Amino acid sequence: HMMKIISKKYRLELYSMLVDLLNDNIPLYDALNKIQNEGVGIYDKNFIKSIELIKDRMKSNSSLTDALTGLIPDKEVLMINVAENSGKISSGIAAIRKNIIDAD
Repeated sequence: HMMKIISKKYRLELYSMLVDLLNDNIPLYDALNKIQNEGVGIYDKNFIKSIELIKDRMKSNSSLTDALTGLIPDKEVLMINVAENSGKISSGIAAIRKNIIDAD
């Protein structure tokens, strides 16, 4: 019932898989479906639920930036907004993933 930022571990896993699928020219929403369908029940119930949450928000909002607001840190939302505008989602997600990893 409460919106929480998706864990760093979940975001790293999600971003890495998304980069792979997006640069195979799979659309973002289709990529999310693929990750789920092939991930149950290899992945944890909560990881699958996190993808369902992203999908639900994409359906109920008018941009990816709005959909991810409240689900990823504000600094990552900002980079998603530039990527959405420039039409470089995959490379934007790749740079976010790099930042998380470099932070360690």
